[PDB]
Amino acid sequence: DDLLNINDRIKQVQNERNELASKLQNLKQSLASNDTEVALSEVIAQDIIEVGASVEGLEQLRAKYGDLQILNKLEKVAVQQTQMQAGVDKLDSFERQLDELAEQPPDQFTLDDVKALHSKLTSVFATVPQINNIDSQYAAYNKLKSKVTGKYNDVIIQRLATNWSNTFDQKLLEAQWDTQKFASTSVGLVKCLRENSTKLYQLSLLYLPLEEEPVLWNFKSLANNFNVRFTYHFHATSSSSKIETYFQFLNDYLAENLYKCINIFHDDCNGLTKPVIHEQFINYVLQPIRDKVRSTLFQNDLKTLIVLISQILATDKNLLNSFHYHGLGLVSLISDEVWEKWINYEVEMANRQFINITKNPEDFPKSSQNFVKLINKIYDYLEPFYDLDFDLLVRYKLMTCSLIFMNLTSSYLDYILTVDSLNETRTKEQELYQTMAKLQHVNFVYRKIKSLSSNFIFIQLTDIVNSTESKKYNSLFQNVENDYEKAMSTDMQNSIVHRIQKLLKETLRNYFKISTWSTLEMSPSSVPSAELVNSINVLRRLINKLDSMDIPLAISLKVKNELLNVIVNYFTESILKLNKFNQNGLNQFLHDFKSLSSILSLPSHATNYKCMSLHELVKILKLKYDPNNQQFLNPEYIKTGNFTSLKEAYSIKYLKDTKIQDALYRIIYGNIL
Repeated sequence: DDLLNINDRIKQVQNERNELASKLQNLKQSLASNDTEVALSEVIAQDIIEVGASVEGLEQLRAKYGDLQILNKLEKVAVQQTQMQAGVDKLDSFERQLDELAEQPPDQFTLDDVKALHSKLTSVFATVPQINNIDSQYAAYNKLKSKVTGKYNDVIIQRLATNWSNTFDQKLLEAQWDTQKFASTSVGLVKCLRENSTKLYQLSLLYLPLEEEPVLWNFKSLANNFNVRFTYHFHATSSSSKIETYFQFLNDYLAENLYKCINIFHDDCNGLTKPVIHEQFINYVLQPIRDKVRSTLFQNDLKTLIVLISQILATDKNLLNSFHYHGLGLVSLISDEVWEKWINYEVEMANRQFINITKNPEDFPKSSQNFVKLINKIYDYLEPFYDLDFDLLVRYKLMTCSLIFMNLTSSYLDYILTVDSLNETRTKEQELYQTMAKLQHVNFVYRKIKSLSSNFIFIQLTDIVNSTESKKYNSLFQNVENDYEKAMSTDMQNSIVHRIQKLLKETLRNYFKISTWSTLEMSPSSVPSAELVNSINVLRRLINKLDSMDIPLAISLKVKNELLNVIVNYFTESILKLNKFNQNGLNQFLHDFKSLSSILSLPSHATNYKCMSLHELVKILKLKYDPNNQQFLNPEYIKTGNFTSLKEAYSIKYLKDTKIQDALYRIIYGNIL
């Protein structure tokens, strides 16, 4: 029955004995290891284990076995716990005292009574030494500290403050101090007044901020008369056109009271400096306004949100210069969540507009213009934002970049890479021009970005991003700038080249069929082969279009160069290699070649490898018409493979040896009549 229980407790004890046993062994082994000094015995180790969590204990274990470097490493840890636990004990005794004072009505307290409580609470906080042992028994103490601090500010600082603040703004209404009806000559009042603002100001400062700024009740009261008047007069909801009326009453109110206050309540000896009052008074007089706006805001449209924010910004810079107030403008009225809604609604606005200027093929020809115009419009709008200095909303400044300018920009590169404004039916040439047009479009928007990146606003936002995450970007536009660069440098540039090559090939159909090459005898004003005339016209035409496009110089040149190589390959393989030539025809060739390739209009005396090699090749072929050197035409020399006599003789610097041999061979085998 109960013996079953007893049978079990026996088994328990037999186990618990073993646990405590081996746990005590593993421990002794730990005190050994953590003892680099090697001064521990068995008896001492045991004594440590008997009285080794108490500071008083460890101390006596020093009165005995001297100053062991392991006892220290324990006592430090010991004292650090005995206090932290002493802290929690004090806090708890305080929570209680508060809980009971939460009953005592706010009138029965004195500035002192509060002062005492504040000293006593900071005194407790000072007991506990700040240690950085990740989540020690610390986390517990910390939660408690925070909790009692909370109660202290609520039940003591706030209750008392609201109360005295009310009693104090009653005297401020009666004394109607912010009007000419004020008995400034009384002098007895003036003292009672500032003595009250001070008494309240100092109580305000007894607020203890929570670990991981304070409300100035004396100022809440001073701005109350303005507040009563302001709320009554502006009864109806806050309108867009109304915000201006607010600041008007504000200016007038301040321009007539700002200094009355500065003089009536300044009590320097107690911290109430004139700059302070000048500063704070405006801060608190702005509150009743911040609330009207704040109120009307969220209880209003999204379309209005965008309007009401710019206006807030606008109106705020206006105050910055008016009374040169450095404090919080109305800027702070805009909640962190209200901002997030803005950027969203601002982004959707950008994308809406982007579409409107790119939704149809009719829009394509002026898209670059219109896109930069859109990018401008958006930045002008964001100018007031950006202008603001308090870094809190710096997170939204970076968003503004990425989700608007950056998206829109690459969103444009995408528009350009996937569009077609041409009719269902079209000509190869119309397509080439569209490509060239796209290159011009892309390069225009590319410049604008590059320009935009030299805007102080972004040079700094970048520095921020760069220090913030230890990276070294050249700009926040750097990626989209690479996107564009590549698009222009490969995608389009090659497209231009391939398309032109396609067009060119078509026009050479008849020039490829010429047979004359072996029978003509250039009888002297020469003219290019008749069948090459159309090719020259088209190419002249195509390149004129290219030179009229605002394309970067490096690309205009790569295209022209690539084309030159292509043209050279054509004449070398499709004409030279598949036909028999004779003195006269061999020059008609070079004339035709030059007549066509000189249209690319590359820089003069600028070397093109392939092009040079072609000339050198046509020269070595004329060796059949050169008596002074018709030595190099002996089968034995060709097969030899060493051409250093020829190279030097004909100044051949480009034609590779392999091609030089085939050249000769082409002569010897009679391909050159």
